[PDB]
Amino acid sequence: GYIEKLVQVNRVAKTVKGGRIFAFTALTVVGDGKGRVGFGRGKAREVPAAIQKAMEAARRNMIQVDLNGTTLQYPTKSAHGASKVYMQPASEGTGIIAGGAMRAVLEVAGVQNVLAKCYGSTNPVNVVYATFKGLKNMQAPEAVAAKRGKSVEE
RNA sequence: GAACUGAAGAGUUUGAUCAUGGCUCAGAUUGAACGCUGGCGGCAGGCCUAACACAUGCAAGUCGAGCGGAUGAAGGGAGCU
Ligand SMILES: [Mg+2]
Ligand SMILES: [Mg+2]
Ligand SMILES: [Mg+2]
Repeated sequence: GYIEKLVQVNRVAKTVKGGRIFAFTALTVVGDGKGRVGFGRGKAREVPAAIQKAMEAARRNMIQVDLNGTTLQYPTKSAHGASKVYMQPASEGTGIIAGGAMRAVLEVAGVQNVLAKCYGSTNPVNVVYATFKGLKNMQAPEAVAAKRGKSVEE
């Protein structure tokens, strides 16, 4: 998949004798818009190098997400650290009602109707972890049918 | 056949980081007031304060087919003119 979103770019510093060394960190998300999505972090002493490292890292470790035709299966509630995330499917006319990192993640993954919200700390990287944790543990029918036959469970 | 369908975050504590936590901002509303500016129309609204004191007009009268009385037309005439 090839859809690049630059979620965040930040400048960090470390102290040595002489003064400070500055570094640049980038967090990006990659996906095809039809089920696969991954995220990557990259640090360098230059912004382009950090962004390229983040893109290369995100292009690895992609995951497959089960979705109901550009729409979620059921409401989801997922947490990582101090960040908490609520999601729930919406109708066709809706867009993406989400803020910041969540919007990039959901748009990249390929869902178009998400009506989402976040509570707790709104650190973008932790929000991205929480959003992938919610999206990855999404079952969808014919997999919850491990118990018994299908069309009777629903 | 309908009577609903719906939820965004950002800045700021550090050399840098995560968390906690307060402050501030982006929206929608007023019986509003003030500053600058000002063409027209339709529909509404207009003492939120002193239940403070009030000049002057008007805002509750009608019935003569309930009853006496006094006001007494036009006319028919009568006299004198
Ligand atoms: Mg907080
Ligand atoms: Mg500083
Ligand atoms: Mg009054």
